[PDB]
Amino acid sequence: MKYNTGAGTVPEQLNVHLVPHSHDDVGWLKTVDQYYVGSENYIQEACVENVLDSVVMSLQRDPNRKFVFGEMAFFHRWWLEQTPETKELVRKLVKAGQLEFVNGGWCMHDEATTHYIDMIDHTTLGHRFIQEQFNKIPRAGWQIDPFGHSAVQGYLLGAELGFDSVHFARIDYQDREKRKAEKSLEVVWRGSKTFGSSAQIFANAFPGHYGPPNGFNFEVRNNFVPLQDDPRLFDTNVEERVQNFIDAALTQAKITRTNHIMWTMGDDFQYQYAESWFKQMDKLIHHVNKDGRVNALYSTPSIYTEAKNAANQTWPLKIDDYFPYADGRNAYWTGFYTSRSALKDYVRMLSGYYLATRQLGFFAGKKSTKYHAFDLADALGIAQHHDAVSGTAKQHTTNDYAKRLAIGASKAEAVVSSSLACLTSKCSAPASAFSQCHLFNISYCPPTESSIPDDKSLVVVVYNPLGWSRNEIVRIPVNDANLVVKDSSGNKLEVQYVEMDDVTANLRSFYVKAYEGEVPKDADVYWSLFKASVPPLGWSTYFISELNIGPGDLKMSFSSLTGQLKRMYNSKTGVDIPIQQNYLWYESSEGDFSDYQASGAYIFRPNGQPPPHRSSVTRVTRGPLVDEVHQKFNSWISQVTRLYKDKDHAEIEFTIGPIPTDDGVGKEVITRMTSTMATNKEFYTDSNGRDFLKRVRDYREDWPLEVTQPVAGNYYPLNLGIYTKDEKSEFSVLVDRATGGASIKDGEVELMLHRRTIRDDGRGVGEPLDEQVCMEYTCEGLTVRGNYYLSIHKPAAGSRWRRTTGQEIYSPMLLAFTQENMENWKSSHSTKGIYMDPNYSLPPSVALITLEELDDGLVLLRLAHLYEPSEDAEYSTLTKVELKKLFATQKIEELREVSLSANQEKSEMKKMKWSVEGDDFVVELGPMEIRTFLLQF
Amino acid sequence: MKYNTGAGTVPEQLNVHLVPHSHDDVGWLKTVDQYYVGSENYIQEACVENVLDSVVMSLQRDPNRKFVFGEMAFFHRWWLEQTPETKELVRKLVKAGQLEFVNGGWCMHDEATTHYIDMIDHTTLGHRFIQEQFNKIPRAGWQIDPFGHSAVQGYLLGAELGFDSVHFARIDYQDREKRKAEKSLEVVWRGSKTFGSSAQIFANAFPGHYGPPNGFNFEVRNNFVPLQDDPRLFDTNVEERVQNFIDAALTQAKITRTNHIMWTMGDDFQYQYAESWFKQMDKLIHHVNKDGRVNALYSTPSIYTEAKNAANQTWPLKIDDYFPYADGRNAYWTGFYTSRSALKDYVRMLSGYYLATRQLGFFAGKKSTKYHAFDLADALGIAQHHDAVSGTAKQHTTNDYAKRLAIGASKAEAVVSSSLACLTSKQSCSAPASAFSQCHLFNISYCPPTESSIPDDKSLVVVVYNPLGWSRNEIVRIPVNDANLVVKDSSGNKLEVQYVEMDDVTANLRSFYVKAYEGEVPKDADVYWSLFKASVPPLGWSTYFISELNIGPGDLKMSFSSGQLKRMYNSKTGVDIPIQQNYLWYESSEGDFSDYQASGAYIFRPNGQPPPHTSSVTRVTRGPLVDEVHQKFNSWISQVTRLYKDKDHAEIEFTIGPIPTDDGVGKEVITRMTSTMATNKEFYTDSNGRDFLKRVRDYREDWPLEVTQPVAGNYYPLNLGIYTKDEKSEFSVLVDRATGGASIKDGEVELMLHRRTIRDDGRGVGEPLDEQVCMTCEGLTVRGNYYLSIHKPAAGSRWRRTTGQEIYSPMLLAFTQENMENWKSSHSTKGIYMDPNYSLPPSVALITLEELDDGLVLLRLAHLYEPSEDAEYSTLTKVELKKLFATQKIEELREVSLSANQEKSEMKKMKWSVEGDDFVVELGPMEIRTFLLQF
Ligand SMILES: *[C@@H]1O[C@H](CO)[C@@H](O[C@@H]2O[C@H](CO)[C@@H](O[C@@H]3O[C@H](CO[C@H]4O[C@H](CO[C@H]5O[C@H](CO)[C@@H](O)[C@H](O)[C@@H]5O[C@H]5O[C@H](CO)[C@@H](O)[C@H](O)[C@@H]5O)[C@@H](O)[C@H](O[C@H]5O[C@H](CO)[C@@H](O)[C@H](O)[C@@H]5O[C@H]5O[C@H](CO)[C@@H](O)[C@H](O)[C@@H]5O)[C@@H]4O)[C@@H](O)[C@H](O[C@H]4O[C@H](CO)[C@@H](O)[C@H](O)[C@@H]4O[C@H]4O[C@H](CO)[C@@H](O)[C@H](O)[C@@H]4O[C@H]4O[C@H](CO)[C@@H](O)[C@H](O)[C@@H]4O)[C@@H]3O)[C@H](O)[C@H]2NC(C)=O)[C@H](O)[C@H]1NC(C)=O
Ligand SMILES: *[C@@H]1O[C@H](CO)[C@@H](O[C@@H]2O[C@H](CO)[C@@H](O)[C@H](O)[C@H]2NC(C)=O)[C@H](O)[C@H]1NC(C)=O
Ligand SMILES: [Zn+2]
Ligand SMILES: [Zn+2]
Repeated sequence: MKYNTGAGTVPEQLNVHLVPHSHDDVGWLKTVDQYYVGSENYIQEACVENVLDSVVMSLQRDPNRKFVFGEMAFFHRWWLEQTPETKELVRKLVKAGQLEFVNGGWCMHDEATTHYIDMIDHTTLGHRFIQEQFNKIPRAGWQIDPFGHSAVQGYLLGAELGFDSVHFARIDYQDREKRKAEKSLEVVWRGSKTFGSSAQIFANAFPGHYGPPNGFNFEVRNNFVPLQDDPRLFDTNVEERVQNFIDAALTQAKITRTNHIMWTMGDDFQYQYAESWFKQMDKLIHHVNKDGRVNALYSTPSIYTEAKNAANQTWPLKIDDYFPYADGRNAYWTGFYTSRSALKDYVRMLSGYYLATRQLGFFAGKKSTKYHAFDLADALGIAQHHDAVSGTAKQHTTNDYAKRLAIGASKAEAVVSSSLACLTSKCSAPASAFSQCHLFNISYCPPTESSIPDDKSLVVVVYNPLGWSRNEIVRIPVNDANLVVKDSSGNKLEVQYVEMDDVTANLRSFYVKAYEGEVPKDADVYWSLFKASVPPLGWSTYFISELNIGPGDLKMSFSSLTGQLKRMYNSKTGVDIPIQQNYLWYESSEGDFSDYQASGAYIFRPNGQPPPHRSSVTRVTRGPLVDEVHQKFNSWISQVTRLYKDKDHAEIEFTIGPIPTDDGVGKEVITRMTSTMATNKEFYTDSNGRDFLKRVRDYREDWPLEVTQPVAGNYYPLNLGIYTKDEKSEFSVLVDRATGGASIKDGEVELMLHRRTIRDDGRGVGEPLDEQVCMEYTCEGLTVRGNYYLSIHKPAAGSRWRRTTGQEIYSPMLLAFTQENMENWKSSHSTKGIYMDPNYSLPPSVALITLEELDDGLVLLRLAHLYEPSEDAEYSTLTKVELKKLFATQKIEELREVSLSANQEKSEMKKMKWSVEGDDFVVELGPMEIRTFLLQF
Repeated sequence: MKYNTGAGTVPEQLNVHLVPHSHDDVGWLKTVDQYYVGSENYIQEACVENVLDSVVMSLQRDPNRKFVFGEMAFFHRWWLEQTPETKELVRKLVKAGQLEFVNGGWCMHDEATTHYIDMIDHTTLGHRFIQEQFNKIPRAGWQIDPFGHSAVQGYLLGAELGFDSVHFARIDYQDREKRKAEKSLEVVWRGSKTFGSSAQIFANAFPGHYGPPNGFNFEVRNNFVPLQDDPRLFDTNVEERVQNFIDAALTQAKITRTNHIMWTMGDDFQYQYAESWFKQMDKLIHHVNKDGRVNALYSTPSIYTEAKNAANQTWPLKIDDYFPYADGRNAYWTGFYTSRSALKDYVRMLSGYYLATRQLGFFAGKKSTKYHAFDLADALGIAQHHDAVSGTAKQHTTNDYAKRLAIGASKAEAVVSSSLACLTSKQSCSAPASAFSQCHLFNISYCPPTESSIPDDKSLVVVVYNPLGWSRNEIVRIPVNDANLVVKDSSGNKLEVQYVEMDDVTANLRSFYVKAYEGEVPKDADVYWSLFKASVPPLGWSTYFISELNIGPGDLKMSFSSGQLKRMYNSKTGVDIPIQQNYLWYESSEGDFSDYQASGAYIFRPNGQPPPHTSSVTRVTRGPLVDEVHQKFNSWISQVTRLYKDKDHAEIEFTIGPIPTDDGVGKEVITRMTSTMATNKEFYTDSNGRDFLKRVRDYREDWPLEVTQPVAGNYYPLNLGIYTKDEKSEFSVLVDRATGGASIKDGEVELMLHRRTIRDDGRGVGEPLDEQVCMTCEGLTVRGNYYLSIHKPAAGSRWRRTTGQEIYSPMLLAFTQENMENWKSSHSTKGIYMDPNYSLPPSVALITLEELDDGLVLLRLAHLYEPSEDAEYSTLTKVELKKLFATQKIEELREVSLSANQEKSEMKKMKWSVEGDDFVVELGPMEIRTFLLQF
């Protein structure tokens, strides 16, 4: 028989847009490559190679069929294995619109724990491949699975990508009930207070899930009811299946606006045998349309969106974001804002390093390796997946993520070392030219711990990947107490020696072996500190050879008894608050009689009894470069509070772990900073590191909140920081990794820093969050170390500290080490230098977030304005960058402004119109703008 | 990557022949149509449409890939749904050898409980379709799942089909161990004592199962190890999988002759997503061959056999058959020789009816409907499947089989009625199906056309059609309510009649079963049976008009006590044996301390207790047409022993059921005939109704039997009968349906007639054999006949063959009520389609006569006798086709292969080295000859 599969939409009927899809997690229960090749099916039945193999075969059979695919990490692995004939067929299918890419990033990223730079990076990696191979520009965002949604997702990784729509299944369960009653599941979303309706997007929250209606999952070997329409066979059932379809459509139509609804015909790793789905949908389209009561068609989320836009219809407005997400009264998905803190820091650390690596590679003329096997672009792109950096994957998968990142990091280190060798010489240089250290956090740096030969110095090359001037304390572990530090002009520098401590020494013994395989040499005896001063986008070289604290304007007071913070004050600016800082933990709920929901990798459900709260100072240190207060809170919680020279903030280094759980009680550890500030239930948290959103305790803008979790319901994901304010003071906290934050009482701010549960939370990963480090065999709970940064300012002056320090935290100095005689080094190498015009800086409002060599001589460049319109009187203004002065040693031959993911000419982007309820080479940038360019030299 | 998938065989290496396949049962746990469309997957995950869909897609991708498909019932359903473009692609794939048909019958038939006529019929149905669509002749037989194997399967449904080989997984578990040790899994099999090496076949018993080696099942969503050969991905494992492959190959090579082994790369309903399998096989062929230690290739069973034949090798000989089959110590698969007796009888009845239907349709010029939806050809072909007539399907599937047969039977009944109305009319086709009425529930006394009153001036007209090519006299026995009826022949003479009174057992059956079968309660049980002797020419009709203690009317006499049988003797021939007949039942094992195995639909495992025992005469009847003894053995077992006029045998009618199981004891019911004949552990049973094979109690020719089941291991499948003999007597028993039979003690013969168990036997059907009828449910009751006689040595074979054919092909009765003189005025009361006075020789049966498409007529003649059997009839003979078709003129005649897909003269045979080595149709013993005719 011939089936009428070419149906389109019809004006006077309900139209059911059938959208075939396969939700393909880039790692979760299995690793990425296991998901691809289909191995380890006893863990989960899933093979992406089958999905792409069989979808292509099924699309070829009938030109009216469609399918949407998203995750280029999988698509690219598949593409490279395909014959020239299959590639030709795919080009034909894509050109005809049978295979449409939605999202099109390397992965479907989490929106809570990801930084906007990494979001842009992997989205560009996928989009460039799609543009190059198929001359296609994705128009529909696909966020069907991520656990809540960010403002930046709507306007920046939505509107500004050129997407007309974004689609997602998960919103708060109370919000969903209201949105069904209001028919407000579909909205026009304006995620930027700054850009408003100029960066808006059609946002489609599905009624329930991203699967088909009940009885319309057609995966091979499932117990579905086939449509039997052959009269030569027993038990035809055409009428029954058509009525099944109509019934489900009419139910959806009652909670949806216009005469178009969308069915997401697919689920996790479905379409292993695509024809099993396409057979039934062929028959349903045919027989439903013969019946004619409703209308069915093969469709895509962009065809659906075009239909919704063409309807004469006015749409509800959405502002701000969809955080936090809860799918039940005791199930707030705010635990994963912190889950796997060590992986989250690893991602953030490598993201900064990768930004500097790409700068240096460009300046040194190194060629792109973005699509080579195991490149850092692949590993960091994968790491953005909504089970990866979010921390909601199985342990073995998580280990695989870190293995991939380590491989990419090792390749980046060689690029950085070889580029610095060419660039400082007065590119072919071997990676052996410089050594580098990434284990300063546990005091492990062989290049600086090693004895310096006679008539030689330790050469320290310091590279600054910011477009700003920067001074900064260099802090290296050494074994000689009588070292002299000279700058490049021969001046001896003021140094400070800091003694090794026992907490770090025990970390060093355990973790160096865990990471490298064997025990290191003795815990070095000192840290040597000195202040480096480095040009923007450039380097300097240094030669090394044989109760109250605060060396600058900011001061802290501590109890001499329970050595806890009591006060912060700035002498020069005259801000002064009594403030206490302590460590607590919530006990993880394991459920009860009325609700068995446990706390786990996704969900934070505390017991509801007050968080368990004998600290002592074990050291006070004073010196010209740092004042430090070592605090011991218990045997597994220790902290060093550091006030460094010329730093307008305190650096609070935490060390948490092993979290003891032999007592059978999960523990989720917070730092809490308590003041008497009249914060009036308000607190501010960032969106993917950009806009700050005003959060209000126990309040929701879009629905009348029923309070069920007075703590977990007030946690928000941080990637830059959290701040509060009253009439007199602004209290700001910046993080060094994705972190959950909240204000549970007025004047009080807390960060959740580490979590270990005994139970799984029943959302599919099947594992308690029980991170352990092992060795014969000596296993213990994981220990995390990091910094948070706190400061005080007068109203309207904290903004510039948050933006400036946030960028310095993101992009620290890079240190490169070698041992050579100073005289001979100076005679063969430039010791100070700049790739920009000498004496040029980017404006303090701007950051160079992308500088990267692509194929040919194409260079990708992105500049971001860091401030929102009312943040800083001086910096929240129009500014300019002189690209000629950015690129002093070269001459720009062509400049082309492009879309954020660089797959469109900027001037050719067009926007849909919506009716919404309630309605020289100098680059200018206004607040929050990001501009993207392709250059030729 | 490009994979090197085009490998052939290489001479100096072990060759692994990868044969992709999907074992698709034509009904079993789901119905045929559920298996096809993929519904009810909660019962079993299985969709044949996906198999053919995805296999065609995978073969199209790479011309070196191959796949073999068997069951045309499924292929034909799929074919009718395909587009022109898909049909052309299949034609290309078949023409290229990528898709090869193995077996090619409508199904893969059971070999135990099937009749050779039905095996030929469904096989011709599939082979004609394959030949017509693709111009292909299958060369490899495919019996991978049937539960043991028959002699007729080897020589007739193998060699005589033109197959060079036949392949199967199941043989006896003791026999398999010896064959592994002797490397005699593969043999040259000569299943015919008569034809020997002239009808031989290469028989390949697989090492264990028809699946892949462990770790080489690649079905979508299974937990196999994919071969990961991309170095851009983690965890490449090429070397490991190549070694996995080599290891499995070496193990099989240790028990196989030559440098060629075969992997059956598939299983039940596999290849739902074919590419999952072909991806792995592509990679294995490529990397195994790059490795070079062994050689792998896409192959088929016929390519494999060709390599076995080209090898320098002598092969062990196989004679006779592979029955019975056991897969373990207490697991003889001999229960299904009886299981579902009522379905087995239904199949056998409809087979004989369908033979007569095709005769009459040809004579009346009716058009062929063989490939029409729900035709009897489809229903009877499906019924031969190795879970269908064998009785080993689920109950719901079993009901579906019977539903389909009933649809086909209704269609054939209309063909028979319309055809007879045209053919008996004086001016001879337009006649309506309403012209005649017909009755198929005589067994429960239900025949409205004869029970109803006859109007005045009218007679009950009885047309009697005889589908045998022999003259036949037989007793017509119809249920009537009038005691003063007269029966006149066509000349007007009154015939001798005998009235038999209704009995309570049959009346109790009638009320229940008519309502069950027809949906409505019938009128009062009829008061009498009217009996008269009819005499009909061969392939012709006669017309009759109806209006207003020692027994035996003939030579054969039987003695009973005043109620058990005690003696049979024939005064005229001089045979005389004391013989007792009784009913017993084995108690079904439910497992014991040594072995959990239970008796079930497949496996007969009796309890180890001796069979419990049952008795009184309820009626003795004497008359000129029949003497009868009615016997009640218990409340659920009764019998009528009947000695009819001019019948050289007694006809024993059994009625068994409901078998009571509320006591928790399953029961397997036998009739046992006990004599003092010195049978010396020997007894003879037929092969699919044809050759008789000599069975020896507790003895196996091919291996030294370790006796573990002294009863179940001696059961054999019957489709014609069982007999014994000594120096003085020959004792013969003929069945009316597939039945299990045995001789457990010398001079003793038993039939298993009905079985009801409380447990399943753990071979996959998941159901106790617990048949019930409902409206109110009770265990199923079966009624039927077995036939016994006694003869001098060397003259019982004549009775076996003659009576066997008469049982298979009884008269057809057609009724109408009209005035006798009026009927004779517009109808011929006598007729014959052959020449007047022409008869087929007594040794020959017309087993096929049917109109095909266009003017094409298919004819088959069988010589019924083996060389040893009858001095007069085991001889060369001839049929004159000009006299066979008196009414017509032969324009064209071609002799063809048995399944009519090859010209006979063009068939070629492989040569093997075997250890130990006018239109007149002549027929030698056991020959079957097949012709295509045009008129
Ligand atoms: C003696 O001899 C004989 C010979 O002759 C033998 O044998 C027998 O025979 C007979 C005849 O004669 C037969 O009968 C037949 O049968 C068939 C079959 O049956 C079976 O099956 C069925 C079906 O089944 C199915 O279905 C159901 C429902 O659903 C179920 O249940 C089952 O299970 C199955 O299922 C499956 O399949 C399906 C598909 O197919 C699917 O769907 C599903 O899912 C699954 O899978 C059934 O039903 C039945 O049952 C019944 O019966 C029984 C007994 O047998 C009982 O037990 C039961 O209970 C029942 O009964 C009840 O019910 C009913 C009904 O309601 C009532 O009536 C009663 O009363 C009671 O209550 C069985 O099981 C059949 O088919 C047939 O039938 C037919 O025919 C009649 C007359 O003849 C009538 O009545 C009916 O109705 C029918 O009709 C139809 O068809 C025809 C043709 O055939 C035509 O013509 C007509 O027209 C009609 O049609 C049309 O219409 C319809 C209506 O509806 C429709 O359907 C359509 O569409 C068309 O259009 C008959 O019955 C028998 O079988 C035999 N047997 C054996 C065992 O085989 C004997 O045996 C002897 N006896 C001594 C020896 O004793
Ligand atoms: C099969 O193999 C046998 C074993 O070698 C071959 O027989 C040998 O071949 C020649 C005779 O043709 C002589 O050199 C040997 O005396 C033979 N030996 C035996 C034991 O026969 C045989 O030629 C091969 N081919 C065939 C068709 O038999
Ligand atoms: Zn997901
Ligand atoms: Zn089978």
